[PDB]
Amino acid sequence: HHSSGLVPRGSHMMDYIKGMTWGWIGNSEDWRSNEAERSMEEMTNLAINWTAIAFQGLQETAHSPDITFAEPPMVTDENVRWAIAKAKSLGLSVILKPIVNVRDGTWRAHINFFDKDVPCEPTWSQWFKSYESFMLHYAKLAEDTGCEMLCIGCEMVQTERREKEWRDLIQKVRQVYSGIITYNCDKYQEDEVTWWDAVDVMSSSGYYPIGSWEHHESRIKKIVESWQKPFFFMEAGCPSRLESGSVPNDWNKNRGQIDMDEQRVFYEEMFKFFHGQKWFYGFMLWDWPAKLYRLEDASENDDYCVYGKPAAEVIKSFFTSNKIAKR
Amino acid sequence: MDYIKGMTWGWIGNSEDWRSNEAERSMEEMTNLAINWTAIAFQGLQETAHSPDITFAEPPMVTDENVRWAIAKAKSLGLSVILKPIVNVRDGTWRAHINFFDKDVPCEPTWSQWFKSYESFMLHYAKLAEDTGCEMLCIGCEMVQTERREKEWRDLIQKVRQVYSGIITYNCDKYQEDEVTWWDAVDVMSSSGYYPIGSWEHHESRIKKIVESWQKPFFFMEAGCPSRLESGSVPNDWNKNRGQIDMDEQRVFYEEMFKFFHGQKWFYGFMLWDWPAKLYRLEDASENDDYCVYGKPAAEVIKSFFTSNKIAKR
Repeated sequence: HHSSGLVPRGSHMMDYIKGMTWGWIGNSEDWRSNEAERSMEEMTNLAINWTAIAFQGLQETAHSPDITFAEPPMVTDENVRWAIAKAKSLGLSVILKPIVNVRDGTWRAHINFFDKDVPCEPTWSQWFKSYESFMLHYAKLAEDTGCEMLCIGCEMVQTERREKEWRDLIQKVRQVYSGIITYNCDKYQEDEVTWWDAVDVMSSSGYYPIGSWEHHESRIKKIVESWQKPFFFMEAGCPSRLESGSVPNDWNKNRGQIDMDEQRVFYEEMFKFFHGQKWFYGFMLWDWPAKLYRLEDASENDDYCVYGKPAAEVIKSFFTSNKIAKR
Repeated sequence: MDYIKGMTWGWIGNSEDWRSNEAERSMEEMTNLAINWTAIAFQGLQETAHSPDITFAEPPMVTDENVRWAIAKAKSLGLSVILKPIVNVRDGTWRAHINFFDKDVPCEPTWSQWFKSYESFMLHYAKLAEDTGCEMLCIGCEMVQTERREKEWRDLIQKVRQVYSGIITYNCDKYQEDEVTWWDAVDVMSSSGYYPIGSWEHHESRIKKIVESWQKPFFFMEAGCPSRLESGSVPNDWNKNRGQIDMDEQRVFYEEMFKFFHGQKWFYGFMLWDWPAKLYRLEDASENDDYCVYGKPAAEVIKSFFTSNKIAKR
């Protein structure tokens, strides 16, 4: 079967993740471009050994049950096979990360249905069936392509209390995908998921503000030791924007207000407190686009991407450092 | 507790409509339903279902003078009043989805922020209800994804009791009568009785058992059906089959509802939904797709019920 502690059972193979997310938001036209190959090749100069191939599925509202995927403008299955194979050809292990977004712009963490099944109303059973179709489609692609890990959800905060349905989904994923399973909880939520034992590896979105990282190392260490599972950050990063380090999760904050040093300071602090601890298994950073801006435009770019910015050198020196390279 | 023979007036609560000459004519016409109560209903607004800030009494919403007018006009017509302030969401999301994380997270909106804003909204109107002598205050409507916040609901009710001495209800949604754990904190239980054609005998049995488990008075704070094709299958769905007129669908809904819910000693009647501040012309009624019964067959079902042997006695 599957239940295990600090190491996933051998049949599913823990590696220290030195990663960068690639491809968000998952647009077929961007992934099919020439430019996509150049972008992924450049990403390898971060001295990463993993990438999360990340792309969206879509539902209309936070309270609608039906998820669409693999229809324009979203990635085709061939686009996904290409990205996985390209990453493996560059020496990377792959986390496949299908993420549901909401067409009306609502953050997916608010996706939610009534606790009670009411006749005229959308139900959890309807949404889980649609979510299962989406995730099992990509679990089968992950198996076919040899992805080392599958992330079965991201920041789905207002679904996490649905423990029986998450465990049922996981059992269905295990029947079609034989690699490592993680679930990416949101910032601050590491001790709030009741079903961590059903996945192989715990992970979170480590969007902790400047000045908090020492506190969160102590907090997360205790949580991870209580669960006896490997843990890593499935997202971590900061836009190169004025004050972004106070709310590094806020992708809409202070657009166009450039601050290279804010991003650099965020990364220096994060690596100062989360490095080689034996209970900790590293970083899947956020993020790197399929269409990468020119190097000459980097100093005026406001994105999470570190290409051409001082934070990139903090990342490379951390990932190539012996203390990390020995893990 | 009175037996409520009621119609809701004033929704959605637009100052310009309520200050019109037409508003007085509308409310006077409503009295010909042989009602003895009205719910004066109007909106407050928040931006999204996960926004903490509620705005009220700012254009285009009702002024406090407009609310004092509607309550006094209703009382001058011999009606007891339920004051019903209802939060809506500017993006169109149904208020039943208003919700926040169970965990307080630093960068995120919190239940404490939303309940502080909701308290300011509801206490403003609770004080207006006290000042104007409203017989009842409805402290929320169909707030399904806030009902589990039991301590915060009880805390809000304790504040409301300090400023309002009349009857308090909370209006739960359809099918939710057994799901609210804090019914004891209000005086009267109530729900949105949007039960489909063919289900009323079942729901009478279901609701009787719930009400007898609590040993409190119960009535419907909303009940009604648009005069539209197949609206009786989903009488809550205010957006269903717009412009597809069916006067008989609405009549059949009302006949069934009154067949099963009438004079039971545990049951305290109906606040029907709804009647606008600006009422269409009688000659336009047969082509009107609203919940309003004015000029339609269902109005005669309602009048004959509210004046009937079994009901006039309660």
